[PDB]
Amino acid sequence: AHMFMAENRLQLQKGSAEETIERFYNRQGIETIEGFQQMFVTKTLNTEDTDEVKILTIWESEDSFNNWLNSDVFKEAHKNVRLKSDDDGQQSPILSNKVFKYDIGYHYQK
Amino acid sequence: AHMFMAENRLQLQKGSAEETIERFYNRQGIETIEGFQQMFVTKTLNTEDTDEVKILTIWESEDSFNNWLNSDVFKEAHKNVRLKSDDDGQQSPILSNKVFKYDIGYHYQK
Ligand code: COH
Ligand code: COH
Ligand SMILES: [Cl-]
Ligand SMILES: [Cl-]
Repeated sequence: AHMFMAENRLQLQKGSAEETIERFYNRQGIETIEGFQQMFVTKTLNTEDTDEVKILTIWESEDSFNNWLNSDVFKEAHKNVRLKSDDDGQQSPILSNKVFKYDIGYHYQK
Repeated sequence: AHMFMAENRLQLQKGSAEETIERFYNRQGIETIEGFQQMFVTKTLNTEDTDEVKILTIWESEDSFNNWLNSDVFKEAHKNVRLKSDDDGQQSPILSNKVFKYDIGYHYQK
């Protein structure tokens, strides 16, 4: 059975990557979900006009991720999150997000 | 100083993801580079008319990744690799590749 990866890709106002990444330091319940394995928060290195921050989560299965998506802890973690496009999103540097999903065909860990 | 991620993104002809992923099962020395931590090989779940396979490598530093790029094992691992557009690559299902680089601002493993 294959592991699974979900990515949330955040398009951010230029210069806002660091303040955004720091919002992820404190866990808000994902660690309680059966099948959750790893989380990475990355800044893309490039010369673009907007920053890019990605949240990669690694799971035992896609079903495990879907259970998290349906969970109270997902909703809790995202309670106060806004997009710049939201009616009350004036202070948000997050222009948009897009979700990508992946089957993991192979993994090696030293 | 942060962990570092490099991605090689393979654009593949439709239906060739599995045969391409299986080429990565056999280690060819990347694991011997100081600073190498993890490798993932993923198939993107989408409805597009090309397959997409991503090779994600996780490192203690960007320096260690560059050291691997410059190594004899990188060259040996890739010596027989061709793109379809190469003179001797007609049967290769690999259409193109693109490299992406990321600073890891946060990591968690359960
Ligand atoms: C693919 C998975 C996924 C999705 C769909 C998603 C949906 C969205 C989304 C648009 C719907 C936006 C704008 C954000 C933005 C954020 N998410 Co997520 N997030 C996701 C993965 C995560 C993860 C993982 C965490 C940490 C959860 C925890 O329990 O620690 C998170 C928490 C956050 C945080 C930090 C917590 C806070 O500020 O209180 C921000 C900012 N976000 N996320
Ligand atoms: C960003 C990192 C990176 C780059 C730039 C890169 C450059 C390229 C590239 C562009 C010319 C192409 C078409 C490929 C395609 C392949 N690479 Co890489 N590869 C990379 C990460 C990897 C990794 C990691 C392995 C396994 C190495 C090992 O030692 O096990 C690999 C090995 C392979 C293999 C399987 C080994 C084999 O069939 O013998 C294919 C196919 N490839 N790679
Ligand atoms: Cl997120
Ligand atoms: Cl590759």
